[PDB]
Amino acid sequence: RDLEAAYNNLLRDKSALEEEKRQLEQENEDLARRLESSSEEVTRLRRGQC
Amino acid sequence: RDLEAAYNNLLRDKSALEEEKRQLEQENEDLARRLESSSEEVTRLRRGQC
Repeated sequence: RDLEAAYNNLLRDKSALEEEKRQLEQENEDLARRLESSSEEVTRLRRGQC
Repeated sequence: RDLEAAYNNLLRDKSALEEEKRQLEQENEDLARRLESSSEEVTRLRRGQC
């Protein structure tokens, strides 16, 4: 199936990478939100304590 | 080029996805590091260390 097959094997790889990308985006946005929340806690504490 | 063009478009997509995944992995590690630093600063502040 040479060229047909090679195309279908690339479709499968692309789907695999797209899923990995989706996982990393979801995890990075969670980390980014938690960082900003931690940063806001730092400045809030410092405003009241330092 | 129907099949030939579709194949080459996928070659391009795969190459772009691999680079986006590496970028995302880099930013994942950077976010985790910054989040860990922030969390330690919150801990210091909560025990009175400005």
